[PDB]
Amino acid sequence: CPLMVKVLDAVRGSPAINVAVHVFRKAADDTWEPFASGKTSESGELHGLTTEEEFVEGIYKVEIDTKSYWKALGISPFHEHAEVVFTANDSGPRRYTIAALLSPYSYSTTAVVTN
Amino acid sequence: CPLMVKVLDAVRGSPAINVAVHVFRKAADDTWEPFASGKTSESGELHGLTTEEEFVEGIYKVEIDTKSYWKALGISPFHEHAEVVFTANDSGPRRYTIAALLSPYSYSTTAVVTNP
Amino acid sequence: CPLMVKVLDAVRGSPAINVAVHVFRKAADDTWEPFASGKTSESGELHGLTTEEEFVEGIYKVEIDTKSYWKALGISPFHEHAEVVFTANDSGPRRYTIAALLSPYSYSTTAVVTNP
Amino acid sequence: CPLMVKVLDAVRGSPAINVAVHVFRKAADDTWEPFASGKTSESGELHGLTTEEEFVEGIYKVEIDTKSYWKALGISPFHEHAEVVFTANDSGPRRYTIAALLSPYSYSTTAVVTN
Ligand SMILES: O=C(O)COc1nc(Cl)c(Cl)cc1Cl
Ligand SMILES: O=C(O)COc1nc(Cl)c(Cl)cc1Cl
Ligand code: NA
Ligand code: NA
Repeated sequence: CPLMVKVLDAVRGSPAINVAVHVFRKAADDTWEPFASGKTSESGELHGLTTEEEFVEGIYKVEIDTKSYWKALGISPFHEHAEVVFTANDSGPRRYTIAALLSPYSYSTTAVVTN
Repeated sequence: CPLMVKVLDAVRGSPAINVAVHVFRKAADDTWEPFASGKTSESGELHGLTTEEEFVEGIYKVEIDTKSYWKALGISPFHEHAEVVFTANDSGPRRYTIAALLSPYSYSTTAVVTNP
Repeated sequence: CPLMVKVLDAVRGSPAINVAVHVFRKAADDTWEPFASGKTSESGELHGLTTEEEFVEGIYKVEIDTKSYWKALGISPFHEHAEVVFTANDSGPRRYTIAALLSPYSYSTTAVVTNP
Repeated sequence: CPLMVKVLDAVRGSPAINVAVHVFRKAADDTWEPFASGKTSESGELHGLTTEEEFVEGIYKVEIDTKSYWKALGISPFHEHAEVVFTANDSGPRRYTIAALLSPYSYSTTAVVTN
């Protein structure tokens, strides 16, 4: 799979488990088209979102439903969600990992692109 | 000044200067309506986006145009921009600072919320 | 004020107030010599640690006592403290802001370095 | 292994490869005793540092030689190294992952403690 998402919890020092993730692809009319989605596993990871065939070049948005995650833990959060927007490029290494570290009023995201 | 944006550059250890910022507010029809925009100063700070009267309850999106920043410095970054989406003022007026720390393949964002 | 420390709380979305900070400087015998200390104010900022005359070339360690901060708030955190170690002023005097963003099991730190 | 270290590079969007990592344990006389060390793999990870038998409760310091990493890439860095100092506690989950995300003038570190 060319696209993986990993989510960590900075308050509990744990993977962020059962977090909803939605992936969108920018369509020609400039709107966001549903592309793939799922929920992070017990390791905070979401595998199997797409295939090499389907993951063509383009602009993609990964939406991490952080607000629901914190609410389920009884913790009051700031953001509605975390959004990661990037261009997939065939020249570059082949595999994309979108990692996010979550706190109630902050998040960090990085991209690990490898061959 | 109930909304301020601050942007730092993690590669240079400096304020991120001349970063374009667009603010949107979700409308009744659930689309993103333009609300305010500006560019960060020499200190990396963007003041004067809105007023207490204008900055009503709602869901706001702060778009930080990180790609245009890195590309103006001769660098090809990963993200198109950084998007910070939050409900504001739903327990009354607050002051929000949206801070962001930028690297070519990563960014952090945090919010400081104070009661005037 | 060539050295300033700023600390934010990522759980509350607020400045991290009353955070103890200890600064050390590596001595000729390669031990850490106490250099300055203080506590962050209501803004999360610690000013007045040192002077331009006193803040000479060297390797400095800024210890931020994150554990005592979280424990004073009734929380059991992971780290003992956050340590920021850097060479300073080796191309002449600079102004350093050491910023840190704190969560119970995580912290970020960045440096803003400017030329007076 | 109860202790793993992972290092990522925020400038290149890649694992931080061949980074030296030194682990120390605080001794009774308040000095730092060498405990384990190694270099991150091609995945940015350092496995096999210690064993359950040796990793007793105590205060540990993980030192990541970030300055040498950046110099080898021709990039001018700020920090001498990144230090992560924490108490190992037997009540807690058993496995500790110390993760660090590196930029030239900034770094983030988080702890993932799982069972
Ligand atoms: O630095 C500021 O004044 C506010 O923004 C920030 N604050 C901290 Cl503590 C970090 Cl690590 C990064 C940023 Cl961008
Ligand atoms: O830890 C991973 O496996 C990848 O994701 C991450 N990696 C690092 Cl280094 C930090 Cl500090 C945070 C995250 Cl979310
Ligand atoms: Na309300
Ligand atoms: Na010199």
